[PDB]
Amino acid sequence: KVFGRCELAAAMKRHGLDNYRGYSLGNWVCAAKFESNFNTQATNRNTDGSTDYGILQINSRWWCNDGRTPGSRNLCNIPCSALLSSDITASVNCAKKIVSDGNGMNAWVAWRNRCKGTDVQAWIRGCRL
Ligand SMILES: [Cl-]
Ligand SMILES: [Cl-]
Ligand SMILES: [Cl-]
Ligand SMILES: [Cl-]
Ligand code: NA
Ligand SMILES: [Rh+3]
Ligand SMILES: [Rh+3]
Ligand SMILES: [Rh+3]
Ligand SMILES: [Rh+3]
Ligand SMILES: [Rh+3]
Ligand SMILES: [Rh+3]
Ligand SMILES: [Rh+3]
Ligand SMILES: [Rh+3]
Ligand SMILES: [Rh+3]
Ligand SMILES: [Rh+3]
Repeated sequence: KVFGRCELAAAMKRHGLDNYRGYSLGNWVCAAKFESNFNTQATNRNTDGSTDYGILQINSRWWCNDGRTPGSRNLCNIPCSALLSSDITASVNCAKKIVSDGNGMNAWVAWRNRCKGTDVQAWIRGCRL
């Protein structure tokens, strides 16, 4: 599913991402835009053989099992395919674990390079939140 911007904002808010670990909703929407273009089915192979999955491009190196990332972990205790669902629950729950792990949203390289220090509030402007 390809979310609308405000549609995704509303779902992220309902699932408790607004101000989670101090990150305002616009941070999460901006991250999703540049990670996946709001597409839950987005996948991307990393150089090390791991793969990023879903609207927040969660990596199989640490967070989910895809059966083809040798030596990797599954810290969210989910198949990576769960991260491709039209329902964003699994991605949100796993994102909460990632953002809590020490480096905050710097875990998402696209957030660090394209969202951090920008006017992220712009990403939720106009939405009935
Ligand atoms: Cl947009
Ligand atoms: Cl914001
Ligand atoms: Cl694996
Ligand atoms: Cl932080
Ligand atoms: Na894994
Ligand atoms: Rh808010
Ligand atoms: Rh708030
Ligand atoms: Rh990657
Ligand atoms: Rh890499
Ligand atoms: Rh496995
Ligand atoms: Rh397996
Ligand atoms: Rh399995
Ligand atoms: Rh649901
Ligand atoms: Rh839902
Ligand atoms: Rh502004």
